[PDB]
Amino acid sequence: GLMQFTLPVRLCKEIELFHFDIGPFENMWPGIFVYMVHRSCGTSCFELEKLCRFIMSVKKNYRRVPYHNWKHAVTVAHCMYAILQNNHTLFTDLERKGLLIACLCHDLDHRGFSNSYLQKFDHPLAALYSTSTMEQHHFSQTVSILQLEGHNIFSTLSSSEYEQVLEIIRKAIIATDLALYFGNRKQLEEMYQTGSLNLNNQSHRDRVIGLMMTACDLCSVTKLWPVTKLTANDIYAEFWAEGDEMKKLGIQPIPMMDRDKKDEVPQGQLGFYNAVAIPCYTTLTQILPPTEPLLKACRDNLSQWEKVIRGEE
Ligand SMILES: Cc1c(C(F)(F)F)nc2ccc(CCc3nc(N4CCCC4)nn3C)nn12
Ligand SMILES: [Mg+2]
Ligand SMILES: [Zn+2]
Repeated sequence: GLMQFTLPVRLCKEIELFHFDIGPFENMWPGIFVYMVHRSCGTSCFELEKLCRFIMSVKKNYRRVPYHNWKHAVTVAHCMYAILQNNHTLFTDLERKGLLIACLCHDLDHRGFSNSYLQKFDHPLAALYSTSTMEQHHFSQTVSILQLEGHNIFSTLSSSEYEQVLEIIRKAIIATDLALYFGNRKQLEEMYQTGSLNLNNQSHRDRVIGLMMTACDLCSVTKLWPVTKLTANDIYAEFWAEGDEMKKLGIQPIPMMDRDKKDEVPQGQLGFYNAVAIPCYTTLTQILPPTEPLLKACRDNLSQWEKVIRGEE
């Protein structure tokens, strides 16, 4: 009850900034996450015994893949922590509780393969869920871990509050299917610009939280250049493995996933920043002005890839 978590001074300070890296010591990520729940939600949101037990069960169910791993989960949760703290009065007691959990859980049991690879391989999960295949698997794994004895971190919530919070986590986790983002951003664009955007319309919050989820999920482009550059290695290491698997089933993989097309990486990073990240963080800054630093940071990294193309590094 009176048991704070505290972080070394550098982490206590740097953790409040959007571009914070959680570092290479796996063993402190749980402490960091708790620390964020406590400052973000209150020391009373969750029973410490149950939360710790849930954190460690979630960790166990992420896999040793290059990118979509436990470090991605806590990274995505920290970006969300930063958004919540720079917009504190805008979000319900329940939304604060659910969204940090949604980010931790959003890639549960990822195998390092896209929805398309499950479909082309004919993986059972593609039969169970026709669209947002892995994302419905992710929500599913969240509910599994929430039902393990001693893991109900929501046990204090009323019947209806519990259903509302699980429904926030469901839509939150679905929204991380980037195929849905393009349409989600476009509507939020129109709504903002015609002045029809209304945060009391629950279907408008849903979209806004959706965009926040894309923003957190992509936050690896909003870090200091050396962190962004090195993460891209992990991202490409999964995609090229999926490329190899595609060739195994007798399919030319899209160039993104062809390791033979290593050389066009900086050109592909440009496309991605221009077609995906820049728009994401633009619309998000318009809707939530204190998130501007994600946009500024994203721009800087775009500029760093331009420098790579021109052989300035
Ligand atoms: C940095 C990053 C993130 C995140 F935000 F999460 F960090 N999420 C993604 C998703 C895709 C990509 C690769 C972009 C791309 N590469 C290519 N290739 C063609 C031939 C060689 C390169 N085409 N495209 C579109 N990066 N990425
Ligand atoms: Mg995902
Ligand atoms: Zn993710």
